[PDB]
Amino acid sequence: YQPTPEDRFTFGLWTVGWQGRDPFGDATRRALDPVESVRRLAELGAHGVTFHDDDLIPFGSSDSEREEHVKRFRQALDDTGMKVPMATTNLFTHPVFKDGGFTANDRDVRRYALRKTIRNIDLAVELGAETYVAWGGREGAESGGAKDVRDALDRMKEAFDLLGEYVTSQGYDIRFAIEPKPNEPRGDILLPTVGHALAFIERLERPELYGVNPEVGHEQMAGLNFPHGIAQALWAGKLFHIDLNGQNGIKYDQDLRFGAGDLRAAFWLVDLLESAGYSGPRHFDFKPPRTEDFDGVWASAAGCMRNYLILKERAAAFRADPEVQEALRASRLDELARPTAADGLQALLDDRSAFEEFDVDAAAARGMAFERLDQLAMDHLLGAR
Amino acid sequence: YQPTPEDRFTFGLWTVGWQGRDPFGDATRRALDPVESVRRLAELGAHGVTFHDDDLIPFGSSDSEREEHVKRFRQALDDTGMKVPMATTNLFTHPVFKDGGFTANDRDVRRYALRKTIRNIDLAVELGAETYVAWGGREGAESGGAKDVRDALDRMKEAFDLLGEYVTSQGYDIRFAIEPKPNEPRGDILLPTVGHALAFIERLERPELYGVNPEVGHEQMAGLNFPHGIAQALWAGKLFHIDLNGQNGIKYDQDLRFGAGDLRAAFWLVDLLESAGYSGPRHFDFKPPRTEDFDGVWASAAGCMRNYLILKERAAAFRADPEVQEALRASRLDELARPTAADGLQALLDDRSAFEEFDVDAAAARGMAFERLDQLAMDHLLGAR
Amino acid sequence: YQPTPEDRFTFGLWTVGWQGRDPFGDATRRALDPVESVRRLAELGAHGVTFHDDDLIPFGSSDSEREEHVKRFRQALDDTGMKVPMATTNLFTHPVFKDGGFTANDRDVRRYALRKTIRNIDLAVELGAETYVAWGGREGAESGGAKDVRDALDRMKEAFDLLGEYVTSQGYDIRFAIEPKPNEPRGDILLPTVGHALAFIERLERPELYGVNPEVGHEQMAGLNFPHGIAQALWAGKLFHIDLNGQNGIKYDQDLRFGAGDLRAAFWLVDLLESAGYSGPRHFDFKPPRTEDFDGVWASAAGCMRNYLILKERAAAFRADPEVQEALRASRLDELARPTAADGLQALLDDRSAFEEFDVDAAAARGMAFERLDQLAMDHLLGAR
Amino acid sequence: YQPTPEDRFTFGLWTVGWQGRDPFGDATRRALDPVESVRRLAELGAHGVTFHDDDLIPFGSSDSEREEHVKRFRQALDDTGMKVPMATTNLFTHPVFKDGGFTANDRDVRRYALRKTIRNIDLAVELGAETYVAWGGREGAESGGAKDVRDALDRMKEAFDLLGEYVTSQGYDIRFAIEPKPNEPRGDILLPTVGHALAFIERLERPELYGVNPEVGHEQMAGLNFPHGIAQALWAGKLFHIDLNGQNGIKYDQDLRFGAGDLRAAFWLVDLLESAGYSGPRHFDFKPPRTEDFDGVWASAAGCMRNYLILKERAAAFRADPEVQEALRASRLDELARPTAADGLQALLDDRSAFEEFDVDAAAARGMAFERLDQLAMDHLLGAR
Ligand code: PRO
Ligand code: PRO
Ligand code: PRO
Ligand code: PRO
Ligand SMILES: [Mg+2]
Ligand SMILES: [Mg+2]
Ligand SMILES: [Mg+2]
Ligand SMILES: [Mg+2]
Ligand SMILES: [Mn+2]
Ligand SMILES: [Mn+2]
Ligand SMILES: [Mn+2]
Ligand SMILES: [Mn+2]
Repeated sequence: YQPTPEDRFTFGLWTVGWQGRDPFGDATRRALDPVESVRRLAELGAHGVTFHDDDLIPFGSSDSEREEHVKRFRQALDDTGMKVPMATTNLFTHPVFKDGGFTANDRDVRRYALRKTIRNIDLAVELGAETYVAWGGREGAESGGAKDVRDALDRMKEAFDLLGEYVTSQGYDIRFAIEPKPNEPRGDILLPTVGHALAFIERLERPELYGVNPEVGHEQMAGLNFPHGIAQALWAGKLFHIDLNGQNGIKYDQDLRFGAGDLRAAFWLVDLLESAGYSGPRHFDFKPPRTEDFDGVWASAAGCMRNYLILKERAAAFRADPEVQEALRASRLDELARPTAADGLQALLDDRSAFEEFDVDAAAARGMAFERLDQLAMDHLLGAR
Repeated sequence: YQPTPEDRFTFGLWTVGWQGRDPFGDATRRALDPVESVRRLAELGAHGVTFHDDDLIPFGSSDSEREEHVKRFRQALDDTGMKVPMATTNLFTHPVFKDGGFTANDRDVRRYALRKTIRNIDLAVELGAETYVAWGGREGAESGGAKDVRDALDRMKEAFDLLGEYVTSQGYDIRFAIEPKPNEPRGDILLPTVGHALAFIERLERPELYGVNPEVGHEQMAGLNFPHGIAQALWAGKLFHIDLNGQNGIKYDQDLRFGAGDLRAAFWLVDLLESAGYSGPRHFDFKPPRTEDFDGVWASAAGCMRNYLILKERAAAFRADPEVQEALRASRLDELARPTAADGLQALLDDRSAFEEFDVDAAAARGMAFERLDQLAMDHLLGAR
Repeated sequence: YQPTPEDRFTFGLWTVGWQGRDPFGDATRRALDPVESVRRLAELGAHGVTFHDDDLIPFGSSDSEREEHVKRFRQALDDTGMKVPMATTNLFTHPVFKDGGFTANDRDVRRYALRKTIRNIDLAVELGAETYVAWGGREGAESGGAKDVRDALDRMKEAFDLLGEYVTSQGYDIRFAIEPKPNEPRGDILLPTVGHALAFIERLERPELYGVNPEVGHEQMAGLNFPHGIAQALWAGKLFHIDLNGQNGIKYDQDLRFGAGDLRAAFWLVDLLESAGYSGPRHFDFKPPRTEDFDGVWASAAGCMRNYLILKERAAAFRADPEVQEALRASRLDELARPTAADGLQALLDDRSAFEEFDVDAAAARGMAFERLDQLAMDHLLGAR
Repeated sequence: YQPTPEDRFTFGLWTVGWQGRDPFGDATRRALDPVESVRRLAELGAHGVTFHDDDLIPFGSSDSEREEHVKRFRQALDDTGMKVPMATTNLFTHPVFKDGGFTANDRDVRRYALRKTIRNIDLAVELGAETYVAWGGREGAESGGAKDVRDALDRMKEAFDLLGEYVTSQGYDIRFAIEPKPNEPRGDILLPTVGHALAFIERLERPELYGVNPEVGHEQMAGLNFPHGIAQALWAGKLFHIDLNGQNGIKYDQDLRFGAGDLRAAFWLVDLLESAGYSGPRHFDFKPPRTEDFDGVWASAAGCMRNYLILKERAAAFRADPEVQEALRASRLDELARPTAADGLQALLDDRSAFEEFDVDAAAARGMAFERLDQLAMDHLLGAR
């Protein structure tokens, strides 16, 4: 289960570089130079790295400082063969964004948020990024009167439409991916789930430029089924990027390494991504727990990739097993994939077998055989076949 | 706070008619004749009632029995002046729907589900319903291999497209409203939130025919902010109907009377519906707790309406209070409603006040004054002004 | 991974006998004769069965009917070698218990609840049960004024004290196990967690007679860590019995087969029970999903036992692996088991190495190595060593 | 609704002094001098303040610096008439406590945690504190193998027993209050609820010295009913202190001002504290949201007290209303307070009215009238009587 760059595993600078500060704790690790992170990740078999503007260039840097930060980072990529498939903007850390970036009540802040974003889009394109993520972590409210949500969505659409106009004007090939989260740091965050983000995209001027960047932990913070949400995103042709990690149910955003948290959901996620032929980066947005030293940081990062590869093997074995294939037919997964009424509306209305002469009791008596199918899945996952 | 039919309050037959059976309990009340429910609800000041096919006509009824059930119900409506603004299909109770209706793995069940629905659409139109609700409570899974979600969404779209073709073919004016729920009775239900339902509608052949019917308790079962979800539905022009009740957070679907559960969320919901000019029914999908006798049933129903009217008064007082209006300006809710960049992209790029000469520290130092605004809201709600 | 009676696996009659009725659904399976359940479970390698009074003897049975039900059940036990290690009372199904049994507001209902319980204690002893479970599923409230909780706890203590007096008076060896659940069917249930039950027991007249019967799904409905709660119960010497199943986080009580739901929590639970030498029944309180026919029922039951045995193997391998033993020392699990201050208070106060000369920075810099340890655990669980 | 010191409202230095740092955000406010906080709080009508050691004396202070910090604080108390009824230790911020204080795997850290605590107990006594709180926020784990919970509870008991021995040895009158929280910052925290803490106390050497300090938001993070937990604490005679705030269900610890979050739970809490005659401080552990400037900080603090006083008035009016008193009798709250079987076990066994001649159907048919009672409560809360 050794990863290589061909596996497309990527990591945010802010992941392995997390110093361990939490709402009740000071840092437990020294800051990492992005150059060292790129080197260590490459050694582990990563394909690339991602960044917020402010991860790569400290906020408030002069043009000369900016140039040097980028130069060193560029050299690290060149030294290792690492890529930068995605980048994003920090519109959440600085106190100016305390009520949001794109949907701040203050109009001057909204305009600044757009300019900060546009600056980093140019840099992302320079470094070769194909996807530009937007996580509106500060868009939302703690109280009901503070944020008129219809007005906020008007502002959010205005912002994304302007970004689309910008990339079009420059002839950039980059596309946007909106990252939903239901809460934290705001009491409620706007576009809280994959569904809300997908719906919002449909109202944009150029919807083809926008997809979703769902995160395992985020959908799980709403108690939702992450593989189901990913399936709906795939169904809509909008899974532009994905963030992999672990989460134990409904609580603060844990950002455990992938495989941790809900292990079976991780299995079903990998099964879906591989079956569907998802071809984007397998990106980890995780935090090595603050209990760890740097050796533990790299161990945790390695574990992300290892767990993906183990689950990949087991899911493939599951789908390829003739006994499982038989069980899938027994449970009528084949029938689920057949149209309900390709014969058309009038034919359905005229079909007595669909109502007048439908034996409901006989149909009801037919077991779904889902438990046997699921125990085959369990046996494959655990290597107990 | 006395309701009258002008207030548009409606109730499902299955609400006040709930006999009190739960997953661990037998019935605590006798069944109600729909005729008596219509009379008692009218006496309380309700505007109308809604029904599943199987609430009004016992499953398996002959044509003669069906005719008599409808005749008696029609007479009750005529005797009281009650309306029927919405109807729906029961695609969840009968064991044949154990794996779903529209997305059952068994194709014969999917076809039957469509025929059962179509039959009741005709009846709904006959009784004057303007909205036809679909709650896919059995669409989903307890285990990962049982349901391929992309295939299931293909089947779900096929079903809704056929229903749209049907209403179009008959020249009916009725529109559809999809009701999301995240779980229960299935381990995970497809289209689990308002966002997922909105997104799905965009992929239908005739999206203009479909909106959402969100329920307070359902979105709260995912820990989501219900007023926020309703705002996004309104923003999309898709709030075709709404179900009002109460829920205490993340647990089984409680169906408490409206006002119970999250009281402040109820306040903000009423504030939003009234401000936006929502003009549809104020429908209660609640269950008087099984502790209650029939006197308690009608008391609980009356309380639904009373709480709506109290909250309406307090929200209106809040919005009309000059002190609140001043606080809203102090918190820049006015600025939130102004376009970010009506001057356009190039103007924004050329505007030094948006970046090069933006004083981020001065902006950051400006308090939002949200706590004072929220305490004014609290004071209005509690009648402590 | 074939179970035999030596493994002490037991099942409730109401588990495999669940007909599939849920809050939105009619039965999907015919009722099972307890005699057939005993036979089928024995064939699968079960050790025994458990019952509520009303599972074994239909409510309202005459003395002659009662005698025959017991006679047939006795014969099934004798035919199979099955045991009955635990029994319990149904104080939740009948509408008389709509506000509770032991803590019903109506005093006559409380007295009846006690008499019903006492009758079944006699039967449980006759059939050889060593543990008598009490799940107060109806003890609680949907609204704040309905239940004064201090008064309710007074009544709950009165009830349990009387039961203790009863078993003492008869010279029975049977002990009680209180089963916590946080909610469902009541909006909030009294003694909602293992902790609350443990605390309550300390106020009983004869606390030695009472322990807990925790259920995996129940603690998980509060988002709690089930292995942690079981550890506290063991620490207190109060794990008299346990109910095993699966649950996907915070929602309605799913009662999935053991191993389903939170797989890693199942692993850590088995690790703890085996390490601690828990010697009681491994009891499954689960429901085969209503999608299943009878073949699926027995498959689901078999899966409960299979998953326990797989996890047992993997946990044992984990603890026995010299590499894991080294990692445990690296993470100072050995130090966690050593007293903090066996030298005593004055020695600690006088020890400059504990404060005045404690190098906090050096201590802080020492990584815990928890991620490497956890990936070894993951590798063992998945059979990827 | 103007608070005065007689109302016993207290605030932590770290509450109004929170600079607004969160897991995704830098500070939005400057640090407050404890002297200014004491003055501003007194002006608002507070009774007193509380502190962690490190809130009052910056970590690493020399003896001379320590003396001056205390001197200035003492002068502020004297200038205002403010009291210090409670103090606590910071065993969570410094990286040395990354795996805990009292239950750190490293024994040297456990010993240091005890010495740090003991030092501050002396200071707390000097400043007049009657209660010493312990919140073990770092006691717990993110992964299963990292923490053997039985061993950890052994260490936790050792620590609390030593603290008890210490206060006894000094003749101090101060008592301890253990503050539960289910998670955050650790993935799972030990003693996660009021119940677990109560149970743990019973195993201490001198249980009379220890009670609980429950927090509204903390119990709600497990989805539990806070008034119910407070009732069990009162029932056990262990409510030594309480922390008041607001929380919107199951998510990160929000620390909203009291009254925010679950408003009806706040009502029922105040009703219980006032009815029971809780005589300790009404302490607020809240954070003014980081959106706020200093004016908003004091507004938020004032709102805590205002909401307590409004709810106090409404709860008192509810209990005093003859119509409510009649409704309480109708719902048999009086019967709930009467012993079930003061006649004794044998009398109950011999009482045919308790079983043989108990009319279960007649009892079952009696409605509880809980909905009418609850709407009276709603009407009182909203000032709609
Ligand atoms: O390449 C991709 O990522 C998508 C997934 C479905 C087919 N194409
Ligand atoms: O009539 C309605 O319901 C919608 C609400 C927004 C404006 N029109
Ligand atoms: O036999 C049992 O179940 C308990 C477990 C710890 C040691 N004895
Ligand atoms: O004074 C107190 O706080 C406790 C409350 C119940 C009676 N005494
Ligand atoms: Mg992310
Ligand atoms: Mg509904
Ligand atoms: Mg159980
Ligand atoms: Mg606190
Ligand atoms: Mn995250
Ligand atoms: Mn509902
Ligand atoms: Mn259960
Ligand atoms: Mn808190």
